[PDB]
Amino acid sequence: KRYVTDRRLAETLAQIYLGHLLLECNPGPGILTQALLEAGAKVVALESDKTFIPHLESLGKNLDGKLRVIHCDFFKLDPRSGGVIKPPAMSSRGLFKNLGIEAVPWTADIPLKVVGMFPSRGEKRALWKLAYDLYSCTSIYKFGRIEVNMFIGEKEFQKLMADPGNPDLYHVLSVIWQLACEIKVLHMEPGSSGKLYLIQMIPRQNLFTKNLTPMNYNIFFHLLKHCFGRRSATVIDHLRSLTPLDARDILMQIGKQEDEKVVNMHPQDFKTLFETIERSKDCAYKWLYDETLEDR
Ligand SMILES: [Cl-]
Ligand SMILES: [Cl-]
Repeated sequence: KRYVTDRRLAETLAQIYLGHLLLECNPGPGILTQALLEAGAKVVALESDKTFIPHLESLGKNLDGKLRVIHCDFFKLDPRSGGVIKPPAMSSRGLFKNLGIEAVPWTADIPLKVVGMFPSRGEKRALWKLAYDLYSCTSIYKFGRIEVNMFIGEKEFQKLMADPGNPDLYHVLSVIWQLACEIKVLHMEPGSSGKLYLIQMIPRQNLFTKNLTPMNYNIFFHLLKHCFGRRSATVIDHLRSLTPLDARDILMQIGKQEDEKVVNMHPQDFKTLFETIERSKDCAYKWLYDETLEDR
């Protein structure tokens, strides 16, 4: 996987993350773990690979920093469907209970911070998994607006931050994550394998509204996947397969013309579109949701 192995980078990250409890994912050799402890951090190591645990546990006995090491793969917590039957893969409810982490309301301040690096070849998969957890307020997000800082490769970073201003890279996860979080680059590291961006993902206090909730976000995801399935088409073309309501009237309410294209819609335009349909009255039904669309 990806590991912080450069001492100078580790010292830089420690100042970023300190300047509250820290969950470090896949510390590996523990160069960042040691830098965090030297800097005075309180760290819980979630290490997926057992072979690194002896040295990590050696670090906590001898350094002036309370360290707890758990054999836990953060990216396998609370499988979206499955039986929780894997030693390294666990439930966040059981982990957070053992760690004494208490849930707080969505509106409250950040209870906890998670830091690490996305897997080099599972970035989209991980972003989808976290997005489902976030919008549903399950897994770690059952406990509040968890701050997540993750290194990501440049290609997926540029796609995540794209919008109508850069249409060629604009896709479903761009909308999902820009609505969910204010995303900021905390560091950029040039590695032999390509540029890595450390992005800070703090869930927005105002993500959820009267009409976008943890109970109906899946309909919103369906709208987005449907639209970006034919990204060059008009929004009205897609709406005719999404809602029985008058698609032209809907678009007018959000200030868009009939010929508006999917790729010209900003993330907030999609949110207002979804809320506008949800708002409508005297309707036996607002959506034609009858199919499961793949995560792309
Ligand atoms: Cl229509
Ligand atoms: Cl409905």
